[PDB]
Amino acid sequence: EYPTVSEIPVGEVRLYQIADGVWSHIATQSFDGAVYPSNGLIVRDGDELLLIDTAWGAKNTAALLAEIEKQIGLPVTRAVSTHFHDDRVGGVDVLRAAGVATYASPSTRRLAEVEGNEIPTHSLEGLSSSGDAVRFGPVELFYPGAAHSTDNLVVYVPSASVLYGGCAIYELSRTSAGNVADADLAEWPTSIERIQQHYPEAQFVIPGHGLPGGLDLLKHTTNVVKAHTNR
Ligand SMILES: CCOC(=O)[C@]1(CS)N[C@H](C(=O)O)C(C)(C)S1
Ligand SMILES: [Zn+2]
Ligand SMILES: [Zn+2]
Ligand SMILES: [Zn+2]
Repeated sequence: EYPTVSEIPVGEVRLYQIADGVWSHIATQSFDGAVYPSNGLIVRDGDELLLIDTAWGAKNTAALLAEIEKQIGLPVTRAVSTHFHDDRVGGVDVLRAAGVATYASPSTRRLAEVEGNEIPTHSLEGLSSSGDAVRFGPVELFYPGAAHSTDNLVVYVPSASVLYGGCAIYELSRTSAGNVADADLAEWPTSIERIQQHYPEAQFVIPGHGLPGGLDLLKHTTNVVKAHTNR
């Protein structure tokens, strides 16, 4: 039922409805000789939509906007990028040209600039210290501490008990650490503990890549990170 990597051609974007007014968006990209899936989120905010993360590149993000218009038919008015990598900000310029207001923490905007990646326009305040949470429209944004990257945010949809972990959370089928070049391996398990403590009621946990599950994905990610640490 959830679209798997093997079922989405590069260039196309699938929407998967999780709850009333909550969808995930799924895209793919070929990278370094393999094909990877990538998740983001769409949350209804009255008669508008909040987007979480691009669809990993300009072409996919243009397709994402077309697919949202076709399937949902409400305007995407704001988008938040949850860290500075290309699977989260790549496509920000597309969103901006289409009139979407793009947002990220000041730490994400800085790291994207250093990396030469696309830079969301607006700066989200109130997320600079581990454990910080702010409401943004229909979601809560939470900075759990450094993990997959120094700047990674997670997103919670209280009306639906959906926790979007982004790339700080691994799918169960991923048993080796991924891209950890920008990670804080030492802090990542403690950051995951903060997520668990703040969102114990979550019913649907979405990783940045791959299949959703429950809160077990948090301990799974800790296990994989610790294994990599001891490599
Ligand atoms: C575009 C370069 O790549 C990325 O933007 C990510 C960011 S998390 N890196 C991952 C990796 O290198 O494994 C990935 C799953 C391919 S997506
Ligand atoms: Zn990343
Ligand atoms: Zn990623
Ligand atoms: Zn596991």
